[PDB]
Amino acid sequence: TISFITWNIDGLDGCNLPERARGVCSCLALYSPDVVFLQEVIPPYCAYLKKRAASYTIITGNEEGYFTAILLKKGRVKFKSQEIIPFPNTKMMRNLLCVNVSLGGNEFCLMTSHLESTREHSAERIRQLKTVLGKMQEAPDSTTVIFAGDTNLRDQEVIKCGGLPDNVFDAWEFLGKPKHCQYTWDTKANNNLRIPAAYKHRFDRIFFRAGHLIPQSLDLVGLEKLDCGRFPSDHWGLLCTLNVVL
Ligand SMILES: Nc1ncnc2c1ncn2[C@H]1C[C@H](O)[C@@H](COP(=O)(O)O)O1
Ligand SMILES: [Mg+2]
Repeated sequence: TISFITWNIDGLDGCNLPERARGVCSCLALYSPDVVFLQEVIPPYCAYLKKRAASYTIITGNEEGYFTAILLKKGRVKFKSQEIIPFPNTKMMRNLLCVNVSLGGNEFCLMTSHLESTREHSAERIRQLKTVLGKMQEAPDSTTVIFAGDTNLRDQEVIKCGGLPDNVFDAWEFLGKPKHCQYTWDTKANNNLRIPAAYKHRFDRIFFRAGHLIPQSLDLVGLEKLDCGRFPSDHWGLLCTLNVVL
């Protein structure tokens, strides 16, 4: 059983950022995942993870502005190589971060990305998804491909893209679409962005390809308000546990 968390930690919001970074690390410590996929990370935040979550090796998708990051549990996940695929037409520094690792006796290709945000950038977001899905298919058959990140997908844009390739599955859909963790971005239960209206979306998703391995559980994390009266982020974390068939 391997476990991981994907989480957009809202590094772009400056308010209570130090205290919220404490909240994220507190959360990570409780679940102690093998891998962590992060989005909207910024340099000072990165420096903080380096000394507060020192049990993880940190691979960042950039070193300026904001970027993604993949954290690997020292002693359980071994780093092999990394690759950063650019999005030529991104206007928000977005890209595809790939890290090859060994976890147990199995080879994995770990992928994360923060696809273009907002509704008006649907077109570019779809082109970026095609790139990602395409990259998942190129990996050798020997390795297991796991993608987890902030996709910003909505209004069923997955169809325009052409649908998932026949060998790739959405973890949430695979488990039968559990309602308790359907929405990872909810302004009705989350007040960080100060929004009077109620919006619920499944922006954060997990794609994988095999029936070598299958998902076992999916849960939301970071549900506890902090002292400052705000959540660690406007996004909920997403904790997934995949099992391996032997
Ligand atoms: N600049 C701006 N104006 C309009 N609405 C915005 C803006 N930035 C983010 N958002 C909204 C749109 C997304 O659905 C949500 C999460 O973005 P995410 O990138 O997934 O954190 O936040
Ligand atoms: Mg954001």
